[PDB]
Formats: sequence, C-alpha cells, structure tokens
Amino acid sequence: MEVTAKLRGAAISAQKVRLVADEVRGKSIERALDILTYSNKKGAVFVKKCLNSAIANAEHNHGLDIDGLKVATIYVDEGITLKRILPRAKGRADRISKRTCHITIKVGE
RNA sequence: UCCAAGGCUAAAUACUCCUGACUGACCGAUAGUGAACCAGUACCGUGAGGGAAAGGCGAAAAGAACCCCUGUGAGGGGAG
Repeated sequence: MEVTAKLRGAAISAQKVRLVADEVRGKSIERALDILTYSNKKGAVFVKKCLNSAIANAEHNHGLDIDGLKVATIYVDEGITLKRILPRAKGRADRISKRTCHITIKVGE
C-alpha cells in the first residue's frame, strides 16, 4: 500500500516547490529527510513537514515499518491564488498573483 | 340653420406608487430588476451623479468524539 499526506495551501509558488520535490522523488525516507533538512530552499520546509506527516501516518494509522519506506510518489499542484493590486507609476495598476500550492506525498515499500 | 358675450352636468375614455385573486409556448444566477446574497450597498466622484461582484453540503448536522504528524497554526491521515 501507499500512505498519503496532503499539504494543501502552502503559501509559496508550486514552480518553486517542484525543484525540491524533484530531488526527493523516489528516494528512501532517510535520504529524503537529509536532503530536506539541509536544503536552503523555503519549499523544503513544506516538503519536509508533509513527508514527516506521511511517515507518521504510515507508522500510526497503518503500522508500517518506516525503515523500509520510500517516497513512492510526490507532486505539487497549484493552489488558490490571492489577487492583489500593485500600484505602478503614472496611476497605472497591476495585478499580483500570490500563488499557493498543494503538496501530495505518498510513501510506500 | 342656430341665438355668443352667465354657470353647471354622470357614463362610455387615460393611468398604476399600490391592495387581492389569477395567469404565462416569460427568465432561471453573465439570464431575469442595477439588486434572488445585509444593493442603490461596496467602490468611484467636491458635487450633481455613476455604480458592481456575490445563490446551491446533506433527506436530516447526523457539521467529523477520540488518536496521530504539526507551532495548542495551517493542512492532512485514521476513527466515526
């Protein structure tokens, strides 16, 4: 089986979290946690939180051995965008997209 | 053919801010009132004035006790 965690609504662009996700996809839980704890990217704190939640789900709700677990699948999806107005010169306005993202992690043997 | 320089006179005619009953080969949320929603509101304008967007869990809240990750967060996974 595959155990899931979801981190819907992280205040960050999915394009940014995707670089973090690409490096932990398919790795063992230990190696992936190392990569996430020593990354300098903001998206790594979100990916690490979601991965830790998925590991705890697999250990508590399903009684799996987290020693044989691995990041079976991970992907980031776009969340809801907050729309803000940015004033510019000469009385002109721009729209600002404050993008959010959904992180889905599934761990399994 | 009819008697101005005195006055009057109902009905059949015009209408709908409204009340009641009833109707529709009228609309069904970008439609139909601008407005189904705390709308002539928010917002814009010194002002006269202009003028939006925005409905729906389920039959019944039975709206998820409790456990786990997390920062007593967000979010989720179980349980129900």
